[PDB]
Formats: sequence, C-alpha cells, structure tokens
Amino acid sequence: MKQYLELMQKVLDEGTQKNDRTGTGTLSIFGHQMRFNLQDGFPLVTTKRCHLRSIIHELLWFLQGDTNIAYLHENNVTIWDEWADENGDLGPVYGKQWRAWPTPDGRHIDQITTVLNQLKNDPDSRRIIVSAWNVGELDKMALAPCHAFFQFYVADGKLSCQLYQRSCDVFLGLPFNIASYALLVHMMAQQCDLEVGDFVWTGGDTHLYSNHMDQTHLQLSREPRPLPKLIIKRKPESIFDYRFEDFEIEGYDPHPGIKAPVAI
Amino acid sequence: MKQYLELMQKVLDEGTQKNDRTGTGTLSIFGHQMRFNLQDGFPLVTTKRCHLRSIIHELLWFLQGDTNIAYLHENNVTIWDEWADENGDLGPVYGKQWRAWPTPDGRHIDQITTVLNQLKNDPDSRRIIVSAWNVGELDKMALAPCHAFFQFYVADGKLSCQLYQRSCDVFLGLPFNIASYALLVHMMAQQCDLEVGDFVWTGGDTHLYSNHMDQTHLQLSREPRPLPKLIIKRKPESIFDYRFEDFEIEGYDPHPGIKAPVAI
Ligand SMILES: CC(C)[C@H](NC(=O)c1ccc(CCc2c[nH]c3nc(N)[nH]c(=O)c23)cc1)C(=O)O
Ligand SMILES: CC(C)[C@H](NC(=O)c1ccc(CCc2c[nH]c3nc(N)[nH]c(=O)c23)cc1)C(=O)O
Ligand SMILES: *c1cc(=O)[nH]c(=O)n1[C@H]1C[C@H](O)[C@@H](COP(=O)(O)O)O1
Ligand SMILES: O=c1ccn([C@H]2C[C@H](O)[C@@H](COP(=O)(O)O)O2)c(=O)[nH]1
Repeated sequence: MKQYLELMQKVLDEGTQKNDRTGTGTLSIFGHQMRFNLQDGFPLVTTKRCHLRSIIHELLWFLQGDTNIAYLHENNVTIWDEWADENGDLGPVYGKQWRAWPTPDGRHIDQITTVLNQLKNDPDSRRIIVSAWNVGELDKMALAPCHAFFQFYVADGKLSCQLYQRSCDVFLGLPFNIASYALLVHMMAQQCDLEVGDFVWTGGDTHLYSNHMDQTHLQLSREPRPLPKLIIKRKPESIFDYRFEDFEIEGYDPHPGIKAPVAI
Repeated sequence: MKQYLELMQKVLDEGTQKNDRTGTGTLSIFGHQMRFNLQDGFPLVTTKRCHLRSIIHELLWFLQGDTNIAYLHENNVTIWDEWADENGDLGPVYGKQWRAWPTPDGRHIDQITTVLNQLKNDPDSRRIIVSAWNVGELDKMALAPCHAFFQFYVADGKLSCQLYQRSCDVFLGLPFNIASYALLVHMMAQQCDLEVGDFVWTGGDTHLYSNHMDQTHLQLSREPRPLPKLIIKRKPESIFDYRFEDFEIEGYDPHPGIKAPVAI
C-alpha cells in the first residue's frame, strides 16, 4: 500500500543500525503514524501476497481468550510455534489480557465485553481502550506484546481505532498486524451497528531486519494495486461467535508472495 | 509553538462536534502525532504564559509515587483540587502506577527504576515502557489516565520518548503535558549520561472544549517566540532526588496568559 511502502522506504533512508535482542541487527526509526480509511478498502498488502487465513484464526484465537497454539494447529496456523513451550503455551499473552485481565485481588476484567458495552451505551467515551500491556505479567509471557495498546472512537456513526505498536517488524509483522485490527474494527462495527472509520497505526521502535534487505528492495519495486473489499457473510449474535467461514475478501489481486526468515 | 498551534488549527479544521462526559461538548479529532527535537529548546508554550512552577511540582510529585494532593498544596499548586476527595486523595493514579504497579501475585513493580536500568544496561531494548493504564485499578482512580503510556528509545547517544495520550484537552492540559514529559526526558538523560533526543506526542481523542473557542483563536493570532532553554544545575544521585530549585528556565518571553474554565 502507498503508506506501507512509504514507511518501508523511510526506514531505509533514515534508520539507525541497532543490535537487537536477536543477534540479527536492524535499521530502525522511532515514532511513526499511518492512517487507513477503511471506507476506501481493506488494507491487506498487495505488493506481496499475504495469507489471511492465518490472520483470521489468530484474531479469533485472541477473542476466545486463548493463549495455547493448540487451536491454531487444529487449523494448521503455524505462526506462533517458535515461541510456545513444550505444552504449546505462550503464557498470558494477548488473548488472556483481552478477555481476563487479572486484578490484584484475584478477579478478572473482560476488556472486550467492556468495550462492546461502551460502544453501545457510551460511544462518546474517551476511555474505550484495550490494553495487552500488563506490567505485572510480562515476565510470564514468551514474548512481550508488540501491538500493545489500542483505543476505539466513534464519530458521525463511524468506528475508528488506533493501535500503539511498541515494536514493529515492518516486513513480516506489520502487513499482518494491520489487517488484523482492520478486521476487528469491521467486526466491532457490525456488532454495534456502526460504519467503519479510520484505522490509525502508531509505532514505537519500527524496524527492518538486516536479513530482509533483499526482499524489501524487491517489494519496493512493485506497484501497489487497488485494495480488496471485505465481506462478512454472516452476522453472529456476539463478537465471540465469528468463524473463519464468515469472512470473504474480494478483489484481492496481489503480487507474488515473498519468503523471508523470522528472527527468533 | 509551531507544532502546537498547527494542532489547534487542525482540530478546528477537521474536528467533529462531540458530546462528552462533562456535558461541555468538544470539537474532536482522533489520531495525531508531533515531534519536538529537545535540542532545539524546551517545548514550553510561548503564545500564552504557562506556570512552569506547577508543571515541575506535579512531575516531582509523580516521581515520588504520590497520589494525595497535600504535597501540591504545600507548594501552592491547585491543579488537581477538583478531583480530590475529602482527604485529598485521587486514588492509584499516575504516581502509584509509575512507582508501584501491583501484580496479581502480591508484588509491585517500580517502572521508573526499571526503565532507568534498561536505559543503562540495555538501551536498545524495544520494551522500555512505563504504563499508567492499569485496567484493574481504573475504577479506583479519580480520573482515568490521560497521558497513559510512554516509551523510551536510544539512538546515537540521544534519549527519545514517545507518549500516547488517550484523551487530550488541547487548550488546558496539552501545554502542561508536553513540558512535563520533556522535563522527564532531560532528567532521565542526565541520569544516564545521554543527550536529549525527540519527544514524540501521539494522541487519541484530541479535542478543544466548546467554551475554549474564543481563547483558542485569540492565541492562534499570536506569533510563537523563540523557545526557552532548560538548565539543570545539579546531577542528583537518583532521579527521585530532584528539587524544584535544580531547574532554571532561561529566555522565556511568552505572550500574555489566557484564562479558561476547566471542565470537571
Ligand atoms: C509464510 C508466513 C508464515 C510468513 N509470516 C510470518 O512468518 C509471521 C510470523 C508471525 C506473525 C505474528 C506476529 C509475530 C509474532 N512474533 C513475531 N516475531 C517477528 N520477528 N515478527 C512478527 O511479525 C511476529 C506474523 C507473520 C510470511 O511470509 O508472511
Ligand atoms: C492557569 C492554569 C491553572 C491553567 N491550567 C489548568 O487549569 C490545568 C488543570 C489541570 C491540569 C492537569 C491535567 C488535568 C487534570 N484534570 C483535567 N481535566 C480536564 N478537562 N483537562 C485537563 O487537562 C486536566 C493541567 C492544567 C492554564 O491556564 O494552563
Ligand atoms: C486528562 C489529564 C491530562 O494530564 N491532560 C488532559 O489533557 N486530560 C484531559 C482529557 C479530558 O479532557 C479530561 C479527562 O476526561 P476523560 O477521562 O477523557 O473523560 O482531562
Ligand atoms: O504481532 C507482532 C509480534 C512481534 N512484532 C515484531 C517486533 C519485533 O520485530 C519482534 C519482537 O521483539 P522485541 O520487540 O520483543 O524485542 O517481533 C511485530 O511487529 N508484530
């Protein structure tokens, strides 16, 4: 997409070299904002075929409050394998914090239920937020949340959402993360009878790994194509009732996919 | 300052009338980002006179982990009077979360020292984060955190910081908020023998209250002046050791102040 490629180039022109926790190395910039009007189309990268089946199951996995890759495997999604333990657990990551944030006194907060109820009863609220950054449980996570904090907003009947991503692998993770939240917004909007607004992406340490330069240059040579459109074929009775079969992407004509090693 | 004024005119150019919690009504935009190169000078608003004294005391107060206004009163700062209960308490707000975020297994995390140790021992970490958004204690707070989440970043010997402010009163709070974090960045940098980099402000619900319109355009008709300089006269043994007197702002020649009612 225009802004994606735009950021991709910015990291190359401006990035500083950094030794990261993975002894790989990166080119990064700190602080960046991107804006996607969902009305213009679903923001699934077209300059490289992205596979939505993985994106959808992960999100659904999040919403169920699941942190074990078992489910992902049942649907043959392999993206979190390199992080799970011998039992397939990742710890209290995303899912756990979204659906059952543990209070100091032993009980749990269902942030999603809270958000749905806010959008329906108090959309003008400026506190419609979900946070995966649970300071007291970080040490228990296999990896600290990257898309860590997000807020919803309603205006003129449209639902917008801004995500704060503290760490971003521009080549591998970003195309994935963007489509994920765009999807969620579409689901929230349907469940709250609202139109989709903007998806604002804000990043902290935004980087490009050294061993991704070739595929990054290859990707920068391609012309972005018109964005697909998302169709939700069934309207579930709750935001926790969606299933893979309910989503159809239309008009998605991407450039060939690009293979690249992940930093572990 | 240029960035600040440009933000104001932006809310005015594309803000949407919104009703709000206080019943005052706002002109609101969602999603924004601006940068301040601290080396250019201290980002204290010059188009109106600001109370440096109050800003400093509030920050010192936060760093002490305090949440009762008595301290602010000892030093003639009344900016938190409206939300304090009969005993002067605001609940586990900013200070308490910064210095003692309670975990579900009985521990407390001092996020400030944590961050200090990270900048000294692992500055290239992408997890140097302080969060005030403790979803489990939100309901015990007088007011939910506005400047809710911030990240630090080190590049080429310079310390930068990005703040995510989920709700922003552009006329009244923003000037204070920007100066307050730029101050924090200087302190941290002094304690880590680093140079100051950029302060990146990112906003969620960024608004102008309906009853701030006149004063807003009045300010908008003024020319920014040169930015003041921040001078720290002492390097305390710890970041929790600073005193009001250690700070001296030089060259601050602002326009006349402008009074405006705070929505409670
Ligand atoms: C062929 C595909 C499997 C391949 N995609 C990926 O490798 C991948 C892996 C994990 C994630 C989830 C987010 C994530 C978790 N941990 C991570 N670690 C890194 N370095 N980057 C990430 O994005 C993530 C998204 C994408 C592709 O070619 O598109
Ligand atoms: C002369 C000054 C006293 C005046 N400033 C303020 O009144 C003010 C009050 C509280 C805060 C802290 C954040 C805050 C707490 N509660 C809030 N409530 C609202 N509506 N907005 C805010 O910014 C805050 C910052 C600024 C000025 O002219 O600058
Ligand atoms: C909160 C505190 C601060 O440091 N700066 C501010 O700008 N804000 C403002 C935002 C909003 O106008 C009010 C908080 O109310 P709400 O929780 O957003 O309903 O204080
Ligand atoms: O869904 C994800 C998960 C991780 N990251 C990337 C950010 C970093 O490249 C790496 C995480 O490493 P740390 O930031 O924790 O060091 O994974 C993403 O962009 N998206």
